[PDB]
Amino acid sequence: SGFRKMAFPSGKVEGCMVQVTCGTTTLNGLWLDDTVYCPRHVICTAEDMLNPNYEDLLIRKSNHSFLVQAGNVQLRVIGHSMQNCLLRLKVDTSNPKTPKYKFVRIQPGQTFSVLACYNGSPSGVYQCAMRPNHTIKGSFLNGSCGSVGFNIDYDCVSFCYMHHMELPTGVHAGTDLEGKFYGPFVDRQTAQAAGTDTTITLNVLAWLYAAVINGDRWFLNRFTTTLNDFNLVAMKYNYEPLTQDHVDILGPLSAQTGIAVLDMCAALKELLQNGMNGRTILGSTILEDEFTPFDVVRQCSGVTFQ
Amino acid sequence: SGFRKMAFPSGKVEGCMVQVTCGTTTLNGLWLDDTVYCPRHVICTAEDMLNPNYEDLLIRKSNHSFLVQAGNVQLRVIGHSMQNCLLRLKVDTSNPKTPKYKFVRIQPGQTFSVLACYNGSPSGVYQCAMRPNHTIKGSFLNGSCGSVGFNIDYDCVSFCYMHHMELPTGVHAGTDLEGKFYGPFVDRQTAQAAGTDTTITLNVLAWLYAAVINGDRWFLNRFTTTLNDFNLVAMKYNYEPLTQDHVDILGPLSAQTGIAVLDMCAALKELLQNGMNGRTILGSTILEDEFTPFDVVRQCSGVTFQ
Ligand SMILES: Cc1ccc(S)c(S)c1
Ligand SMILES: Cc1ccc(S)c(S)c1
Ligand SMILES: [Zn+2]
Ligand SMILES: [Zn+2]
Repeated sequence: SGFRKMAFPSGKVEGCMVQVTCGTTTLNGLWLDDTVYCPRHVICTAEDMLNPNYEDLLIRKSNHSFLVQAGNVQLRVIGHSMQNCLLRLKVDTSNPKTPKYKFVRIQPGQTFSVLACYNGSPSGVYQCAMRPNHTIKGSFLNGSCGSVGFNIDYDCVSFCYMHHMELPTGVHAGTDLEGKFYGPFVDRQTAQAAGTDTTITLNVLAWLYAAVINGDRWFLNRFTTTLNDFNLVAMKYNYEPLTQDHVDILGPLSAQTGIAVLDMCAALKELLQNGMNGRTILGSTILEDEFTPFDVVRQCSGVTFQ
Repeated sequence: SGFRKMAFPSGKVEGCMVQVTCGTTTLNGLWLDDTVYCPRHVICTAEDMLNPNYEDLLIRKSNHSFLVQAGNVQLRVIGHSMQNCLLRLKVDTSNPKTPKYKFVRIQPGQTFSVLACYNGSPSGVYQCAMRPNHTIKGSFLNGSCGSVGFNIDYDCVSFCYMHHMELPTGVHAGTDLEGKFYGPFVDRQTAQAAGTDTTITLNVLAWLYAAVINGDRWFLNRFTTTLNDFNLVAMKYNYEPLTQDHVDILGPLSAQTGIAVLDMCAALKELLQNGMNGRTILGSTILEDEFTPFDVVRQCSGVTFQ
């Protein structure tokens, strides 16, 4: 039946994207009710970025220093304030397309959909995982700042990421919708770099369960393992240590497949020590760590192929 | 800067999805202007599928044998006809969310975005390539029939696929929006199976160009090759033969990177004969064939890293 990295339908978010311009800088903003949220560096010039003092740069702006464009309409700013690394612009109009929503700060290992945008116009959508090192391997070009990440539950959009910068290795960093950065990054020019990363163990296990639900059992084995013995192998292969909380989370998947979590860990240990011998799992030649246990339950059938 | 399999924003299509029920069968339909399009097998029962005569099964239905639900509203059918493998239901209301659109029959190797839907409610979006063997490796569960594939240019939605069935190997088959199947498949129960497939050479080359644009040149070499000598290697590795039309298509990418097409073919030939030696390209350990030259130009920077 297939297994794909799928994103949430993006319509509810497309209706919230606008363009924000201050001086010569234009980037994207998120328009919810009567507020537009955007990266605070929209107020900076290239030189400002070397050592910007945002409090000082901002007090020098007025409400009209900001130009907000929604589609083909101009929104009038009637207030502004800084909240951590974001600017909150109050506008004269409430977005009629505002969806039911909330702001959530996602945890490392969790996934979300990104709606890449330029000049307030959505251009593409794809799924990303927040890495343990607090970066995401997105696809972004100049002008994408302010693009957002989100999940959708029922008809409530949980916004969890706003894009702010690209690091030397080509990976990306940003904030939650309260403007607090994920990771130790800052919105200014420094020698900052992505720290060391690690494979998301819980997700790789979830994905092996997805492969079984979809009818594949070739990588299973007759062994079991202790959490501690598993972690000795995990440390060697740069996998996050597995905890009992992670084992508990895998409970439902374990029950749907009849495969005990620690027995699946034994299967993983063997895959790490012996490789995959030219075989594939769910079409992949490598162990995938960008699907959470939740993503698997969402996409896979509730009935294992058996 | 990253490279992801990204789909087109799905909003314009979400506003067109509805549910169509005939008897005990419910699947998805596409509502454009005053017409709803859906798989004709919605009129069949399980037994009907063994050897259905659609002309005979359909003449036995009336306009009211069909229930069309848009969100929470019931649409009244005032006409119906069969067009190849689809049903075209005329309804009493014109969709106010109808986007500018057109129906296109995509060619093998080309890509499109799929909006997976159930009960007329969009659940996810992902990018697929139409394989040379006319199937797509989608992610679909029971109830997904009628889900559509599309591309978006400017603000015109080009619909190119409607989902109808899953084959024994777990891959998927469907039709264009005139109801003609892609491939030799039929909407009934038979021993039909996906034919042999092949790697999409032109796309793998496009992707190697994307990797160079993004700053990576490790797999290049000092050799060149003739189209014929390249094809002898392609035949051995089950790659589609490269033609001069394919070489011409790669012209712009070749110019942006300063790498002659046949020299890039020499690089591919070497990658196929020697493997990738534990290295990755654009984060991948394998040669990717699901990005067209058009997808690359769309997502990559217009300035090579150099
Ligand atoms: C050069 C440059 C211009 C605009 C933005 S928003 C950034 S992050 C960098
Ligand atoms: C069992 C079954 C029920 C409904 C549809 S639309 C199909 S394709 C198969
Ligand atoms: Zn920026
Ligand atoms: Zn069906």
